[PDB]
Amino acid sequence: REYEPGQPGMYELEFPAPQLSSSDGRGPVLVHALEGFSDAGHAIRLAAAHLKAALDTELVASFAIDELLDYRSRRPLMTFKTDHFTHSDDPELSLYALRDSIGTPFLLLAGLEPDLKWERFITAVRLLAERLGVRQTIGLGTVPMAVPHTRPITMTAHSNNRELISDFQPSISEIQVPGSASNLLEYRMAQHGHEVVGFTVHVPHYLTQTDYPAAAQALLEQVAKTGSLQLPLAVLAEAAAEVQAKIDEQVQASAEVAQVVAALERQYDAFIDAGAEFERFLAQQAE
Amino acid sequence: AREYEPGQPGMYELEFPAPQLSSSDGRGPVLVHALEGFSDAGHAIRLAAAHLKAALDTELVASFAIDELLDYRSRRPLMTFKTDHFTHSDDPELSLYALRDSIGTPFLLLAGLEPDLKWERFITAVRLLAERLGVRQTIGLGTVPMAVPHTRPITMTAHSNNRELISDFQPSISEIQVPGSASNLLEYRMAQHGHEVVGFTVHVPHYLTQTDYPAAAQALLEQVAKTGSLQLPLAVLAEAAAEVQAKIDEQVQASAEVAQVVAALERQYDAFIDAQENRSLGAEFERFLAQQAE
Amino acid sequence: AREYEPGQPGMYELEFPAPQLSSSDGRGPVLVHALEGFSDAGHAIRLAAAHLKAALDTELVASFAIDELLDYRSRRPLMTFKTDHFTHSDDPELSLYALRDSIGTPFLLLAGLEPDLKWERFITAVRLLAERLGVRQTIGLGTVPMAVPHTRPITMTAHSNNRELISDFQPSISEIQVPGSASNLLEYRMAQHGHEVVGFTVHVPHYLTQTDYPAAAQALLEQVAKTGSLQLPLAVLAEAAAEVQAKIDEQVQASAEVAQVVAALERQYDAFIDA
Amino acid sequence: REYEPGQPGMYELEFPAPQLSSSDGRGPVLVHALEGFSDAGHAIRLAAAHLKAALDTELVASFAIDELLDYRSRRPLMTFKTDHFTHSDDPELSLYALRDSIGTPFLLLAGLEPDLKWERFITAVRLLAERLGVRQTIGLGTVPMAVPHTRPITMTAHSNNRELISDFQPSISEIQVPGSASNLLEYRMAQHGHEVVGFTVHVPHYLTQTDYPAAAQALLEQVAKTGSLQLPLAVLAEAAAEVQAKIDEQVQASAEVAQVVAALERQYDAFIDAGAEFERFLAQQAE
Amino acid sequence: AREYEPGQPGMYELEFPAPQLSSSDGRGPVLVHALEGFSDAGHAIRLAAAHLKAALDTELVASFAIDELLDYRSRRPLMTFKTDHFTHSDDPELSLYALRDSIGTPFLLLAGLEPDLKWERFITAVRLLAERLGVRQTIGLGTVPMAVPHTRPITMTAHSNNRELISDFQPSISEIQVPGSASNLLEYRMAQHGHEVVGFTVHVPHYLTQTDYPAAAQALLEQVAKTGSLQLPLAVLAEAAAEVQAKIDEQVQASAEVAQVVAALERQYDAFIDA
Amino acid sequence: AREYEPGQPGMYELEFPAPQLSSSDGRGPVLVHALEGFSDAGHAIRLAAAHLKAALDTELVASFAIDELLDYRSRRPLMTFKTDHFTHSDDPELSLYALRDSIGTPFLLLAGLEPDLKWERFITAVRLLAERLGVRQTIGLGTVPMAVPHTRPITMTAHSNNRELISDFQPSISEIQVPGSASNLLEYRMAQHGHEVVGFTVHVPHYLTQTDYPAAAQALLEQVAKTGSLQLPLAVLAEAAAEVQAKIDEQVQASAEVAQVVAALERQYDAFIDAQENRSLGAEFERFLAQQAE
Repeated sequence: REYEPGQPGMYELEFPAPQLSSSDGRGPVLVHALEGFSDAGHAIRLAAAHLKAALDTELVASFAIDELLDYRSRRPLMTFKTDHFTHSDDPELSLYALRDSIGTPFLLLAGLEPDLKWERFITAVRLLAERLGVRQTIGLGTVPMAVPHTRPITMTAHSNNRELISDFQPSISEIQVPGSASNLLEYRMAQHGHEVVGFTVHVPHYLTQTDYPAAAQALLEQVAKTGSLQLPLAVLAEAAAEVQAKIDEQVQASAEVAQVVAALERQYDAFIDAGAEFERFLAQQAE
Repeated sequence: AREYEPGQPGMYELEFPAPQLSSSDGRGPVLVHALEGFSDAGHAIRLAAAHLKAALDTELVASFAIDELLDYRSRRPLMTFKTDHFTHSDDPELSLYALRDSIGTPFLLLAGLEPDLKWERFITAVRLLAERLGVRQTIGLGTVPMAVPHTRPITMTAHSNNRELISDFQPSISEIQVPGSASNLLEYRMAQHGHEVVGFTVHVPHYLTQTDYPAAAQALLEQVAKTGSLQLPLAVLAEAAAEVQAKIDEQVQASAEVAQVVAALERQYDAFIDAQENRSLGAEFERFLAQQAE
Repeated sequence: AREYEPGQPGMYELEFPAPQLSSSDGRGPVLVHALEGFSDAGHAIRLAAAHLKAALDTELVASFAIDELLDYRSRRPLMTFKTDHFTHSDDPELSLYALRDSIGTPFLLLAGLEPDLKWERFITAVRLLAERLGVRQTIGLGTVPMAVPHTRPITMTAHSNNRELISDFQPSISEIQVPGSASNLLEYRMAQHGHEVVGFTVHVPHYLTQTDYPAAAQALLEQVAKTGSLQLPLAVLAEAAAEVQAKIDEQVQASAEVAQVVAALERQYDAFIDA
Repeated sequence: REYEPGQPGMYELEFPAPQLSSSDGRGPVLVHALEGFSDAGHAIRLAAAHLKAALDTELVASFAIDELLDYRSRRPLMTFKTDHFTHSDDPELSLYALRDSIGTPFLLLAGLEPDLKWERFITAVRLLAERLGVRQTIGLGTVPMAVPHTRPITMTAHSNNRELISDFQPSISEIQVPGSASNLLEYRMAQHGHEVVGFTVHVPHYLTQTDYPAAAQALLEQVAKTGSLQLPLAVLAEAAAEVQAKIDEQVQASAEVAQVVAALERQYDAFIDAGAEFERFLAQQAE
Repeated sequence: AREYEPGQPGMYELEFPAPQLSSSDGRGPVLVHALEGFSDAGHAIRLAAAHLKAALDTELVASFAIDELLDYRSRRPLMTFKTDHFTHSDDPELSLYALRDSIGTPFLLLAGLEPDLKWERFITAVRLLAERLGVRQTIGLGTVPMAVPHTRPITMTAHSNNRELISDFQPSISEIQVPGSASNLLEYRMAQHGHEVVGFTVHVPHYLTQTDYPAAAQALLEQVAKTGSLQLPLAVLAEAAAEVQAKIDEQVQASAEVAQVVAALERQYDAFIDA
Repeated sequence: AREYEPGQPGMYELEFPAPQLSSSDGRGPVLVHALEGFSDAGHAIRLAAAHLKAALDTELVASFAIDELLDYRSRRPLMTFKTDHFTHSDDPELSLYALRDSIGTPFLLLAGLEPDLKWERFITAVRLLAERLGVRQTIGLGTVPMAVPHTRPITMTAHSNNRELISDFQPSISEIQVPGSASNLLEYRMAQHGHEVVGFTVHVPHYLTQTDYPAAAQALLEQVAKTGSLQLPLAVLAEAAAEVQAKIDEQVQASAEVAQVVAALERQYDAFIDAQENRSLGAEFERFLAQQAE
């Protein structure tokens, strides 16, 4: 009986570990992208998927999703063809090693946000990140906002190093937000002296429950910038513009909708001429 | 020093040893699975499992660790309170039973709550028990609410990885994506490992979804009997079905509003019959099942 | 070579050693349980537990593996975000504490979040610790919303497997089925094993449900003191209840609409009491 | 990952359990035969082997010998042919179900006496015996004695039911003997109200370290008698007489040896004309 | 649903709760360890431990999983056989006890068989319990055979990481390699973690090695009392030592051969002491 | 919350991540195993493992749970006692190391005490690590005392499941039964799973069995070097061998009694050579190895 090494009931290591040292010889960036907390425009799913599809990807550790998942809250999708079941869409939670367009290795934590054992999960992710010499941890988030899809995508950034988010202008005072595994990971990681940064992309609220690839693009572009990675984005941008074109059509068809969007454009332009909405929208998504 | 009952830690205890499970002809047992928590229209799954256990000789083979697999705050156990103190708790079960039909043919019954947690580990344990125990066929029970009258023959959607086992039925489905269930995933996983599986999803009038409808349990069991080659004593359950059926007619005929809903359904149903009949010379399933799955 | 803290793995670590838990009497301790997540009108269960821990000498006896017991996606712990980063996480706790009352009588307090998972295994651990510690009586806390005004005496309902402990209450109830809570199930199971159990359910005006209402917590603890023969120092809790009470009376005289609503409840409460 | 049911680190159940009910419908007898305590004439090994060879045998549970064995005290024998290893003699510890000559089922616990965890082992054997309805537990033992191979084989019996050993005449007062897993099993089993009996066969001391099949025969004959089993002994008796013939030859060849044997014959005959030696011989073997 | 006793699985069950282990002083308890299976001349380690448990108030604090720690084939526990059946098994124990001395000062005693297995994991458990209980000093017991007569004062050798605790002894030793014992390793590891440790090794006439010789046990405990500032009641132990002593002197005057042997040892002992 | 280092509970901790173990040519690492406690004539196993770890760049890959695998009362750790207190404990190790030879070729070294307990579980863990890590060849080290002089070339008995790997040697053995060892059983188990294995058992003069004899360690390592295609820096060990060799001559030439024993051996040895040589134109192994195995 062969025991596949790792941490029992948490993760299995995939052998062998990849090489994660750069040309300059410094540590990898770690990007985390967990679904189940706030998935407006399904931006997090699409961002992770693209990286995996568009880049060289190797499994480093697969987490014990079966021990972490509430299957009755999030039932796996099954396929039925005529008179029998033909496919099961199995949930995943994994740590990947990727290489960017000039072969710079980085790590990707992606899959379902676990329902259970956040602290054991997060301690495990940190230990792995430390063993692999992670220099910077980057989290992805989305949040619905009263913004149009016809104006540039906006984004709130958070970090424990103010130099890392100097391109941003914080419009938030002390607030209380529901926790996510990603946010708690970011925080626990910070309590241990690791450099963390996260980006929460703003998605028009009427697009909350559809694929909005542009949102993913914005996140990934920001990841490229902050982590010194070169990410092949063209296919995502292509898909993003395709969806944009289709959304324009559904609006220029319904006089009702267009006013809603136009009204949002008007308001968008006012803010540019220069927290509580963030708190209300996150709490709704967290349920 | 302290006794340890054998099994799989954190998954099930065996009631060792298990009874003889082979037929007079050396053939292996049928395995029936009936789990509540996915879709329970007519409470048909609970009723069918309860009837088998009540009407036939029943032995425990394995107790699953329901305490390890249940979200208690989503499904709080019902407690009885009498004046000033608690008198009873409805305890959740998840068990594998050995039964014998009316002529002594052994078979297995997996019944209780659908788990919230650990479906893969759970399914593997069942698949491993079924193999150890010689299982030759695995039959799943299901319900789904549908726009059909209680006044027309009970219909049913069959599935199997062997078409001969369901030649009596006319596939009313093409490709669809439905929320998975422990029972369905068990059936799928079982098939992936070359086991023979079959499943019956009975149709319950949507106006009867949250009530006891023994007729639907009887239909399921009558089907298990044909497919499994079992003789199942259904008399008492049929009696209950009839009694309930008569209460529903009385109730529907006392409300000209519900009397119309029903009459309308009878119309659609006869028309779908006639149409499917003449053809002899899907989205409802999805919308309704996904609705319950929440 | 690596230090392992004693307990029941996946369920609790003992804070070893426990304090002494027998009185001069030699009699066994009372056990109080106060779990949140079932019904928390007025936040009265959190408030009552927090007060006991703040006003008395408190030592941890056991930490329950809350990380093994919690559905984090259902109860996302609150995080504090200030400007451009996270400054705090509201971390969940589930603990068994040992306390001494105002004259040094020792007792136990089980407090924290109601677990989502493993109720039986949890309840067996509590029972086993209670037995080893010689628990003589087990007292449950609860709150429920009622159509009742804050300007009338605080109602509470009692249950027990021993009718002599609740002789002061007039049970206006008879057979019902209710969804269980970890606390309710703890109480029932204890009873099945012959332990003496009692519980108290305080009634909170429905319009104060999602508010700190210390008066309800004070009411609960007053009852614990009486039933458990404990001397509990409630001065500071009572000061807070009065503060809160005063501000509510104020809201009432400030809005003619609000005043009428409350007046209407006073009429019902007064009507019901004659029955 | 399939978990083979049983008690982790102790035994695996072999499926399915056999039928152990008789014609009269009463429980099986359980015979235990453990090697490593006192194996004069290798009588215990040979007794177990014969039953397994001569009878229908099915595995019920295999114990976790790898968790119970001191491999450096009792190294498994390996076979080397010319320039490589060709075989490993793997240790075993098993519960078997057998049928006697008229198909009466009984149980056999046989293999190495474990070095470790006697109490966990014994609790496990008892639980299994109770689940299977064992009515009587029968232990096998050997002990070297100053007796000849030319006189009938003698045997001490012990039991918690005096009726079961009425054919015997106890020549022992209160003594202290080193423990064996078999003896402790017998005792623990008795403390729990189970009917136990054991037979310790007396083996000429100069035959301690050779196969003396007759000793096995005596034990098995006694087992047949006490458990109401019919055991096909002819092959064992054949082998026993063969060995007897060879031992006669080694003695009628050495004037030295023969006097030793003759002297023992003389003493054997005196005792027939009608504890501390038992204590001295057992303690030596137990090391 | 099934009751689980708290501890470290596969290593120990706590007898929960422990007694109080701090003196009126508030000072921490002394820890004594007395393990058998390394060197047991005179059975002095068993005897000393047995006496402490018999003469003082004794409560079990932890039971070590002796069944997980013992090689039964090396140390076959004795069974009693009377006529035609087994009447008794001498069951192995490995325990941490809490004791009170003659004026109520609490202390700890680790006693039983030296384990065969898992010394590090064992030693870490002992250390962790000692720390939690606030152990202030750890005292080891040992015996060795020597060519020395029973008619001369009982010699004993001492070791410690603090030379002030053994200032009364004249170390006639210098670098040697010796096979470790669980007790020796416990002591060394404790020391590595900054705990204050001391050990005592009593010397037993080689001709009394496989005999109960209570005088040696009494000598050890007298030293524990002194080093640990404990008041131990030894009257009954001393009575037994005298009984045994008297019977040995008797054997000596009864056999001219034996008397000469002992006389010869008296000459050597007396010769050595001048050095 | 508290950190958990990955591995197999109760068997080994990984030092994660492991170094690169592939050669400049994509080829996998050689695995060398050197375990003490079976037969340790000349202390040759300990010495050879110690030299590799001291002379080459060494990284820990896995620490085995020696505390779970050792009988402490059979092998008590040596402790140093200085006047009145303990100053040192010789702690037992059982570890899997990654090393690099003099040109940077990575290889693995398994070294430390032969366990008393759990050989199967232990062996499986090693076999599973070797597979995960790409091992292409497993080389075992051994000693056995033999009637041979320290004054003649060191001989050696080779074994392998590939004859080409040991074509340099002349099998001096037919069928035999020897007490098993963890190293031997590892080699056997490994072969059972289609792995390439080889093993060298060096011959130590029986009068040198309980002393350091670095020559025998050097011979072993020189062999690992040929078979494994490794460049091993042996200079310092050779120096030690020579120094020890010169002390033995001095000592043997100062005792005309031992001078004869040796001279007698030289005679037998030259005769066995000449005889085996002319043939070109077993029980000792058993009796001696079994003797040590106790």
